[PDB]
Amino acid sequence: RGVNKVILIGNLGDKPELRYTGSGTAVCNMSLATNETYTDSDGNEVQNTEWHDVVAWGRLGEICNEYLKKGSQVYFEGKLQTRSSTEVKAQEMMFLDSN
Amino acid sequence: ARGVNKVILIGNLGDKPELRYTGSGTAVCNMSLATNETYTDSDGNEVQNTEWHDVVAWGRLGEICNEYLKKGSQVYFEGKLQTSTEVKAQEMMFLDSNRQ
DNA sequence: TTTTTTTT
DNA sequence: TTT
Repeated sequence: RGVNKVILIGNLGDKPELRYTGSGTAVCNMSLATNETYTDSDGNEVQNTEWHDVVAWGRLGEICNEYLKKGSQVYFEGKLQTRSSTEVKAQEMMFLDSN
Repeated sequence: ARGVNKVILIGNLGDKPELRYTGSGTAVCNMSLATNETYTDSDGNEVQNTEWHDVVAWGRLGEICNEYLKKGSQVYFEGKLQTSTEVKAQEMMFLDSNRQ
């Protein structure tokens, strides 16, 4: 009855932080920086870093906590949602950090 | 691009769009959009999940939103996340126009 | 806080 | 669905 999709490509601001709920469900909280770089009206470069709170639950949360490092380039697809603040609940994750 | 920040929403406004102007006279339109999701309970019961989103449209797009959108209007939005967290609308489609 | 009409 |  509705579409709620978010797509993010950027780098992690810090190591993923894995926690567990009272019910023992894995929750992984992450900060992703998407960088927009644009020259403005006076030919002056301006860098505008957007920070995003990304949340991964269950297996995906633990996979993220295992393989993702501070500064890792990563693709995320998920839902927009607000809880407790506004966050992206990850549904898909793709490593873009290969060598 | 040095990054990808893309948001896509289909939903219904919860209220009339609200348009205001900045000190520079630039049109700013704020909206509240709802995306509904329905699933089944542990007991198999229907359970509605609703997410509300603050959507902002600037300039001409902001005026077009204020001009055609109303309470309950079904609408497609496409934009970027900005953080208070907001979806800045870059693209909009009125979905209650050509339904059949 | 507030939205949803045939239909998954 | 869920810190």
